[PDB]
Amino acid sequence: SSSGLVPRGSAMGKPQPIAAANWKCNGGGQSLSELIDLFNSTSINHDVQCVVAPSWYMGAQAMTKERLSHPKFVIAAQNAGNADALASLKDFGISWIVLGHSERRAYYGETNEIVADKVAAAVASGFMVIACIGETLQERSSGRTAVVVLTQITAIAKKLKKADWAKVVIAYEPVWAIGTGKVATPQQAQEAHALIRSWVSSKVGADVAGELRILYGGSVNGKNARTLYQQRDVNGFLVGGASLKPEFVDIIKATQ
Amino acid sequence: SSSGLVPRGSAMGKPQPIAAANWKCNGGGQSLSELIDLFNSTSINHDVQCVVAPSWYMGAQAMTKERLSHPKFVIAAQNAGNADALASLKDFGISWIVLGHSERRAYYGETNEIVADKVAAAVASGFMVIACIGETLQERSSGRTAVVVLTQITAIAKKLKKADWAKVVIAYEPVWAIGTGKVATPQQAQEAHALIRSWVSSKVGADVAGELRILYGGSVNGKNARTLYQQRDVNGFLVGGASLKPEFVDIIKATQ
Ligand SMILES: Cc1ncc(C[n+]2csc(CCOP(=O)(O)O)c2C)c(N)n1
Ligand SMILES: Cc1ncc(C[n+]2csc(CCOP(=O)(O)O)c2C)c(N)n1
Repeated sequence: SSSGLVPRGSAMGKPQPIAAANWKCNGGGQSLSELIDLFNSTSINHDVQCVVAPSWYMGAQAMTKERLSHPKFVIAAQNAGNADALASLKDFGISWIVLGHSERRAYYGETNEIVADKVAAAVASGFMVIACIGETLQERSSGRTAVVVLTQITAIAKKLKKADWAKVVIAYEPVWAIGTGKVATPQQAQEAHALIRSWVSSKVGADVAGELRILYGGSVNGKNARTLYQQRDVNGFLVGGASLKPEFVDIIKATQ
Repeated sequence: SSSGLVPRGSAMGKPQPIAAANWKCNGGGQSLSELIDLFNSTSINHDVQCVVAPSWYMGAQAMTKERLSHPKFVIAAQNAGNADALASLKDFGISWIVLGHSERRAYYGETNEIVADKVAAAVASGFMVIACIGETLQERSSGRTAVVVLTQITAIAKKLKKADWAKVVIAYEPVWAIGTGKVATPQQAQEAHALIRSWVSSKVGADVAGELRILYGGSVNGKNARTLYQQRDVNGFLVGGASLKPEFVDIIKATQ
């Protein structure tokens, strides 16, 4: 009861996009300062939630908490943590967390149970959690992706009640795309994201599933972001390498 | 009752050196493979325990567990973890862990209590733990080092019984030396290490204190390692950047 005079122009839809930067690996306290100068000097007119994930390493989070002021940016913790670690995070007004592969993989092989526990402990303390799931290249080559991907989100979901999903973001980031220059095709991304959503729709709720954001991560850059975002089931990006460059702004723009 | 015919030639002494490589930041599954080819092809004749800490990231730990065979090398986990994470580590025959700054600092400011808990949980599952302590540049400039350093190890110690120290290694790595090219002078290192040992001697036992290894970490490379190791209270090195280069071999040799 709220369309125009004429059909369409689209079947979506689409929750609000996120564009997340993970600065886990950078030792340039200076250029980072400059980056967030760029970010601040940057007019983002559409509805997108931008996230920056600094390390303690070098300037990093201290610099960011101080010098980043843009209204569409929040700061997230990387991993985290103990119950003390969460209590500490609250104290410093950090309310987002990125969880995923380190956690699943740090301890020599698929500890999804740890991912699930961490996501839930976090949601339980009121955090927004970006949860990452993805196959390895081996699992991809052997056509195990669908099984692996579902296994991972089933784990995360087991520890959550329907209402927790309000605070959950999913990042689909295949391990073979991380730092490798091998990004998923828009068709791959769409496929996996669609799979994930169909799972959430069925097992949690269609209500929840349409509101859920599933970000794509893995070798996203200025070039490939738009075509990727075009996909029906992509709601933004988890970005590592290119997040440390002025092109992150372009990754953000692609999210419109 | 076991000297030669003639005094000296030294007042030490000195427990067995460690030379630890932390590969937290490297995306070159190929060159790493080559590195450990170099490490394997490398004859280390003296008593030194070499440690390599791979990430899950890229090839990394999978590659290392497979391809590293040298008898004087063990593999350590980076951080870790949950009780599941430790249980997982045991399963894969990983028996060493590096804990420190991420842990103390990940959650926006000095969570030493987390470091202590983690070190003890680890020692309790039978792990060798390399525990890192260090001031920030601010704390250094303002002459707060002694207070900060002691605060940190006092925390670690609180959760340990005298016999746990058998499994504890201390890494003194000032945060201002990490990835910054600003390494401690041999005199700084000696000072801090000496402080730490005097603390352990007094509060834990002189017995324990002389057997304890305190490694120096922070911008160690082929050039500076020897002069550093020469110091009475330095028992080796925690090495990040230069550990990813053929010069790590030289850092190892310096430990003789
Ligand atoms: C707790 C935790 N720590 C780290 C990670 C890994 N990680 C998070 S951001 C990013 C995306 C960009 O890579 P690229 O350089 O290709 O843009 C990667 C692959 C995780 N999933 N969970
Ligand atoms: C759990 C945990 N994760 C990470 C760290 C940091 N970190 C460990 S190895 C290394 C030494 C070489 O730096 P450089 O590049 O100067 O040789 C640094 C500074 C810690 N203390 N605890």
